[PDB]
Formats: sequence, structure tokens, C-alpha cells
Amino acid sequence: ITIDSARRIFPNTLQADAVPALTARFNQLSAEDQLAWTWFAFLEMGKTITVAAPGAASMQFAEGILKQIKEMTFEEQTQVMCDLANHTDTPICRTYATWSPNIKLGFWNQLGEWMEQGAVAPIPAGYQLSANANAVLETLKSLDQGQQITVLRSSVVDMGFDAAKLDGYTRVAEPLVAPKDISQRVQVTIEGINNSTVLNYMNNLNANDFDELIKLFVEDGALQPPFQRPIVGKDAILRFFREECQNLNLLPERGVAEPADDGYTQVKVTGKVQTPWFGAAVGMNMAWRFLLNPQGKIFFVAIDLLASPKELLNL
Ligand SMILES: CC1=C(/C=C/C(C)=C/C=C/C(C)=C/C=C/C=C(C)/C=C/C=C(C)/C=C/C2=C(C)C(=O)CCC2(C)C)C(C)(C)CCC1=O
Repeated sequence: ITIDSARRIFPNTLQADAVPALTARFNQLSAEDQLAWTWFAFLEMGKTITVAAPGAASMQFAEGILKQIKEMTFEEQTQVMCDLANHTDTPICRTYATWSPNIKLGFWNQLGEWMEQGAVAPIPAGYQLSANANAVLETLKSLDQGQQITVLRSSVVDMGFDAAKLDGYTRVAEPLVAPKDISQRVQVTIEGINNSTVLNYMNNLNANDFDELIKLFVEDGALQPPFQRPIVGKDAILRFFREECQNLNLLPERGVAEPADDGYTQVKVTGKVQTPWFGAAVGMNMAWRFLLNPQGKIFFVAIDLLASPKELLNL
């Protein structure tokens, strides 16, 4: 048993790889097309769902850069936005790179508001997307909403300076919320599954109880978010929880458990997940794939975004 082999459990699980597919196509576009594209994608999104107001604690980390941009001319603002899209080496792009996804999202949500308000340079009124950009946008509109918001988030996260090239830095993230009181936790129920570790995983995460959640993992275990590489080691996993996994609502529905190598157990769970950005307005179709050692500790868990609601019944 290795992490590489663990990634392969439950191979008939059909992930929504249309997301990385579309991201690849989007990445072929010019910075100018990218900004215009996302503006139109953002407006399209607004036809059905509204972004929740970012937390004040989150925005205080973006406030400095936002203030600087707001005081710029339209031409200067557009250049900064192009710099972010191009991953150009600039002070703003380097600052951006140290931010967690939620801070990056709150930052762009504010710029979007200011674009609507006339405070930040808008997309040119009669701007024409390239043929390829148009086609990418058409494909976006054809995907379910869970896949749509995942594409937009991924693109936001990938802007700015290459974080890897910053070497060591203080990571900027939202402050920790106190875990929910036990009496206030709404425990999950999973049809076909009684596994204590899986239930503890779901309930602790829903409670923002990361200190108890991390105890479920083995030292050298790993967690794999949708479409990215596994995050290895309890230290990295806990940091991921604290920085990116606050105020989620996991609503698992069904699951199955099977024997695995070396006395391990593998467990597949399907259900829905809500992000605090949209709440109940977007229930993403998810699968969890656990690999548990004989002591019931988590060696590996993959979290998949599924290709369609039909996959929820694929056990
Ligand atoms: C950029 C841009 C703009 C702005 C655009 C804007 C403002 C875009 C913003 C878009 C927003 C707010 C997107 C939010 C996405 C959140 C998702 C997909 C969360 C998923 C979480 C999941 C599945 C959780 C999963 C989890 C579970 C279940 C676990 O079990 C373990 C934890 C884990 C995390 C893995 C403008 C409009 C100004 C145009 C110019 C321009 O470029």
C-alpha cells in the first residue's frame, strides 16, 4: 500500500474531469480574453446564484491591495488585472500569491463590485472575445453549476505570481472559527455505512473541529482534494483544513465498505457538499474514497467532484 495505489481505489468512480479540461482551454487564452471571459461567466452565474458577502476578517488581508487598486486610473487597474492573469512578477502579484483561495475570491468579488459601480475599469463595452474564448464560454454554460463554480475558483487560485517561487513565506488566511458546541452539531447519517472513522470525519469537519478531525489520520497519511495532488502528512493536512475547509456543509447520502490490502478497509461515500460562498444554492455532487488502516486511522482520503448526479448512485 502506497499513496499512489490508494489514489486508484474505486476506479469506476467517474470524476468531472470536464473541469480540468476547461481550465486547460481557458489557460490558452490571452490575459485580456481571460478577464473578459470571467466577467461574462460571472454575470452568467449571477443569473441564478449570488456570492455570499466575504467575512470582514478575510477582507482585511486584501484591503491594502484593494485600496491601492481603487486609487489607480482605469488604465493602471487594467494592467494590474492583466499582471495577475499573466502571473507577472510585481509586488501585487507576489502579495496575491500568499493568499488563501477564500481571500483571493473575496478580493476579486470586490473588484467585480467596483466594476459594476464604475470604480474599477470595466470590460470594454463592445469587447469581442476570441473565437476560442467564445467556445470555452459556451462549454462553461453547458456544465452543471457545481462544475461551473469549481472552474471559476480554480482560475482565481491560479492567478498571481508562482507561489512556488516565493520559497518560504507567511501564509495569509482567514482566522480560525471556534468549533461548534457538541450539542449544536447535526450528526450525519449514511445509508449502508456505520464506520466510526468515516462518521467522525464528516461530523468533525461540519463542526470545524479540525483538532479532532486531524486525529483521525495517520502521520504519513494523505488527503486529495478534487483534481489536485494528494496533500501528504498531518501537518500539511491540518494546515489545509484550517486555511481552506471552514464552514463547509457535508451532506453524505450513501456508501459501501470493502476489504483492502494489508488488512485495510476501503470505503466509498457519495453525497452533496455546500460551500459557504453559495450555501444551499449549490449542492456539489461529491464522492469520498477512504483507505483505512487496521487501527481505523485514515491513510488516504480522496474527495471527488462527480461527473453528474447519476454518479451518486454508482456504488
Ligand atoms: C476573477 C474575475 C472576476 C471575479 C470573479 C469571481 C468573484 C469569482 C468567484 C467565484 C466563487 C466565489 C467561487 C466559489 C467556489 C467554491 C467552491 C467550488 C468550493 C468547493 C469546496 C468543496 C467541494 C469542498 C470539499 C471538501 C470536502 C467535502 C472534504 O471532505 C475535505 C475538504 C474539502 C475542501 C476537500 C471579475 C468578475 C471581476 C472579472 C475579472 C476576473 O478575472
